[PDB]
Amino acid sequence: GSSGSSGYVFTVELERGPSGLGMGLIDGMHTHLGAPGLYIQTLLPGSPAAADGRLSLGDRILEVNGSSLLGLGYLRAVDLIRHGGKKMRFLVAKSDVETAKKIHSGPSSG
Repeated sequence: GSSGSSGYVFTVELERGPSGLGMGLIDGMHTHLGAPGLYIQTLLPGSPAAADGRLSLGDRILEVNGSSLLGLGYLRAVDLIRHGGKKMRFLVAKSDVETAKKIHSGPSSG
C-alpha cells in the first residue's frame, strides 16, 4: 500500500523513572526518515515510556512537558526531557509502520 494524510495525536503522561524514563529518541535526520524532528527509536524495558505501551517505535514527538519542539535543536529537546520533572508530558502523533521502518531498517536493502 501507500497510505497518507495525518491522523490524530495523543498525549503521554509518565513519571520520570529512576533511569530518567526510557525513550530512545533520535533525530529524524539521523534516521532514514531524513526528516526533521524527533522520533521514537527504542523503548527501554524497565522504563515508564515502555511501561506505557502506547509509545511505539518510530513515533514522533511534538511537545515535551508543554514545550513546543518545533525547531528546538535535538540537544535542546533532549535537555528538556533530561531536565524534565516528576511529571513528564509528551505530545506524540500516531505514525504509520513505514515511518518506523525508516527509523529501524527502512525500505530498499541498504
